[PDB]
Amino acid sequence: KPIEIIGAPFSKGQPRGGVEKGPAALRKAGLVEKLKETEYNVRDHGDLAFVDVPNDSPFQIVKNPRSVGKANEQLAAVVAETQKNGTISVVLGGDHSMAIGSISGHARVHPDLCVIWVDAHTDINTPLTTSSGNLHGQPVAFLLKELKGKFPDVPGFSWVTPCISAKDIVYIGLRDVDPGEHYIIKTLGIKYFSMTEVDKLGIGKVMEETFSYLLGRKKRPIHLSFDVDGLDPVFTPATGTPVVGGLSYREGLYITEEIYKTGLLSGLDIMEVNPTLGKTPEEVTRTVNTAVALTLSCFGTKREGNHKPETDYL
Amino acid sequence: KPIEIIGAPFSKGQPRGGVEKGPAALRKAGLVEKLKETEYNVRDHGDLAFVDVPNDSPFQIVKNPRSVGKANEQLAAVVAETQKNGTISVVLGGDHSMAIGSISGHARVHPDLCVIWVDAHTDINTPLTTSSGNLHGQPVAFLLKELKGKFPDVPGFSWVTPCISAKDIVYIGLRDVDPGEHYIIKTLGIKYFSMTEVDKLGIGKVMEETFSYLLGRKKRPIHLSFDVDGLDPVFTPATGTPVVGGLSYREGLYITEEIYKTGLLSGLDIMEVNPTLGKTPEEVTRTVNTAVALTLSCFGTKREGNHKPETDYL
Amino acid sequence: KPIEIIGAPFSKGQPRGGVEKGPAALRKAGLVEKLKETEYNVRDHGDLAFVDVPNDSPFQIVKNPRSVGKANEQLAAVVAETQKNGTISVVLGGDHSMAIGSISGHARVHPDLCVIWVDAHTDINTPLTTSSGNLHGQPVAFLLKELKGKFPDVPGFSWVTPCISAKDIVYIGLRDVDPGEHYIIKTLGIKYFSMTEVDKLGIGKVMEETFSYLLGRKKRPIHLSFDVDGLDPVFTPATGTPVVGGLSYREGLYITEEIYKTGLLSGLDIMEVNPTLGKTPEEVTRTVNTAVALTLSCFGTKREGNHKPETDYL
Ligand SMILES: N/C(=N\O)NC[C@H](N)C(=O)O
Ligand SMILES: N/C(=N\O)NC[C@H](N)C(=O)O
Ligand SMILES: N/C(=N\O)NC[C@H](N)C(=O)O
Ligand SMILES: [Mn+2]
Ligand SMILES: [Mn+2]
Ligand SMILES: [Mn+2]
Ligand SMILES: [Mn+2]
Ligand SMILES: [Mn+2]
Ligand SMILES: [Mn+2]
Repeated sequence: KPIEIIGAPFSKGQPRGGVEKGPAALRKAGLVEKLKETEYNVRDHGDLAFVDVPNDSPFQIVKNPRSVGKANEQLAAVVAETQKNGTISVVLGGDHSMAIGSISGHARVHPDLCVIWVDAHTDINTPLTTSSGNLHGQPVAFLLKELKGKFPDVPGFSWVTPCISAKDIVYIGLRDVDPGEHYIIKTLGIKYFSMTEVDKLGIGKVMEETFSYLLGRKKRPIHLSFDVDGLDPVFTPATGTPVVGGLSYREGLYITEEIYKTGLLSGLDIMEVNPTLGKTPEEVTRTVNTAVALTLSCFGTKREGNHKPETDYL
Repeated sequence: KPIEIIGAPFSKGQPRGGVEKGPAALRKAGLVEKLKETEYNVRDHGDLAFVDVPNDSPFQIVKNPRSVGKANEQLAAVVAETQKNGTISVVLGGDHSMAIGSISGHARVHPDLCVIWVDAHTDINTPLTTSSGNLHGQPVAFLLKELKGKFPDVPGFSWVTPCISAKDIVYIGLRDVDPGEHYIIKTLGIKYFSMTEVDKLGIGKVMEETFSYLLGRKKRPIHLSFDVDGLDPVFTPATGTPVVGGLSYREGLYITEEIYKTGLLSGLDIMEVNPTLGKTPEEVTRTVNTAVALTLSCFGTKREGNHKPETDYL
Repeated sequence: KPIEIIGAPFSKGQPRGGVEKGPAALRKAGLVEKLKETEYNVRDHGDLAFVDVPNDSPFQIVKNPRSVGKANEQLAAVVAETQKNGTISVVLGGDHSMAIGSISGHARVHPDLCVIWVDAHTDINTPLTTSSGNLHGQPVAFLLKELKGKFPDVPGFSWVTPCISAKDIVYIGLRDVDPGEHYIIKTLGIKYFSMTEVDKLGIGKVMEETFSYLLGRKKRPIHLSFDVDGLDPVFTPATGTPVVGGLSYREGLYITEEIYKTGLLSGLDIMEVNPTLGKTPEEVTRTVNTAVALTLSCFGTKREGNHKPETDYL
């Protein structure tokens, strides 16, 4: 199977500058070379060039709506094209707002896809329920069908078409959810596994459930949108919004090892890695390495080890 | 429901100076303001003034028996008064010796209450079985009925009346128990979940069992005495007696999240936070924030989020 | 039961200098005195003096084959002697290559012994499958019967006799296994619990299984070869080959507490503690203290506590 890496150096989804550098650090860490060592054909598409929308006035509270809307429109086009060609897309991004376009494009070719969102946050705030007009916290709100029309139209997002419903998304790693978002997830009946459920059940059972919930009836393409802040700050410190009590390194790789085994991974996003937020060079290296580790795990690398087929090492 | 915060700046329960500053730090961290943001009515009773007993000679090996006996007798009076008024008491303390009065006062109004003791220690040493006359390590010994008369009367504690039996107390987090204490818990048949049981079962099953054990037959008021050293030193470093291999921040909140859900929390003690034992300002901030976190969790804050009733955020 | 501590200050099993100092640090930490406080008879045999083989040319890729072959031949003799006298041997080592002699000696007196290998690595590379001639990574390859003759004879190891088969060894903590090793463990059908299995099952079930697997049919002597790098670098940082995502302190002690309970522990190795690899004095203290902790756990110390028999502490 073919893999296509698409760089999304975008940062207008949030305050902190630096996330746009995420793609370069991931590559510098050898992400592409390491991927080629797996059983997949790896093509690197390179980073997308985002045209800055001049005079991008804030829509009420939402900031840089046009720059964010246009950047995502371009990514969706690119992701649609590669999905079309039967490849698995891998979006290396800046902030999580780029999930709008990643999933949108993906849904265009695979409308029956389901989403597994690993994040300490629900990123389901609407333009009206946001304490900060930061779009990297409102991705899911633009994608959900049940949220269509529950908020004014935002400049730059008219091209967006609600592609997934509340029954096609599973959250894993919740621990910092705003009141509005919590009202929305409870009201819409969305399935989630906050840290309390991870502690209660154990990551093993959590994965078991998330899958029977999403794949039981029909087997369908899986889109994994991974917010690096889903892990505890001790593992992925160089991120804009760290939250203590996160998932551990082990649990993160478990998640990715299990998603790899289903053979259904069709889309992937590795977001919020901000190379400039590392208090020490080591904190950035730690974060980058872990993100690379998770990506490789999604594509075969097993902690129990790997060996090439048809090769007699004896 | 009403909540009453009662500060117990006492430190004669142990050798290390500083725990008496515990209450001030917890408040400085915004404990009271944050509590008010919950669905409970919050009233701060302020800190109690403890009259120092002059010429407090040590009873054999027990140190400051009179200062400790009188400080507790006073707290018990205060806690009994607030419980009487139908409020949930919250004791912010110095050392754990103050549990004698917290639980005693509580038991006066709710004689059928059960106790969940989160501690790396059993604190069940008797005046005769202590290697150190430190009273912060003998609280349970004064409260247990089965231990009544198994040790000489100590100056300043004649007012104490054994209010709970070995079947009404559950320990969680044990890992540093003295021989005498271990002889006592095994002999008395006390129920406990040391770290080995937490590892074996997982915190989820642990909570499940501690409730069927204490609540299976009758539903009764729950008293949670929380020794901060129950969590691992990596989480609550600023404490007088840290023990490696402790409960994690996640497990701590789980315990508190589950105790909140029962709707039975009737009394609470957040002890051993010693603001002066932090090797770095960060180590004290860490400890204080975690203690505050656990308290807020005991009263509703869920990691999955919370939203106000009757409010349509859309 | 008697315990015999045998120091193996050897370091030619790998490139990093310092592991030979492991035994001295372990003793300095009070390992011997603390052991004496247990219910076992403790005898310190002292450290062995290893005669350096001059002009020890590398066998193809394998380095210091003769120095390593002779050092182990001597240890095996010593371990055989003590096992003979009905004592439990405890090898405080440098690098893990010394497991060749520890287990070999042990097997001579107890041929039906089984092995539980806690390591982040499989240390089952053969002289032909190593990327470095480092012998600390090839111990199991010299001990396995199914690997006999699958590699050339190495200078200094002719005395070695394959004493255990693929069905008598269980690995716990795997996460860094080379392709050749992974081919070998899969091909030979060896039983293992890599970190993914630990995350999936939980350490509790893992131990349960390792025992029914190795002890289900017959009860036999247990040999525990503990590579300190089996625990996460956060716990045992002072080691030559640290690997993130390891077993936790808690899980380490669980393993040792469970092995103690079987009453079958017959041989033990506490390897790879390198006092010179600690970035800070604290990192070395941490590592040394944990290694001592695990050892004491193997011999009785329970986290729930301990009390001497026939003694009425009341
Ligand atoms: N970090 C983050 N999401 O990823 N924060 C979400 C928070 N609700 C906000 O609206 O800004
Ligand atoms: N820290 C602590 N309990 O909380 N230590 C208990 C120890 N048994 C002592 O008797 O002093
Ligand atoms: N550290 C370690 N084993 O313990 N490394 C094993 C690695 N296969 C090597 O062959 O050097
Ligand atoms: Mn996030
Ligand atoms: Mn996010
Ligand atoms: Mn304690
Ligand atoms: Mn205590
Ligand atoms: Mn190793
Ligand atoms: Mn090893």
